Amino acid sequence: SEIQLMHNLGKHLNSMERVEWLRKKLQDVHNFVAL
Repeated sequence: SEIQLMHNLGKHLNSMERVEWLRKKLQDVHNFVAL
């Protein structure tokens, strides 16, 4: 029970931990007038 069990760090981030990730991560930056 590991590797996939608790994968929030960066190597799991790439395609599925981006769309739903950046979705909640947009509230952490809210305005964000940059890149």
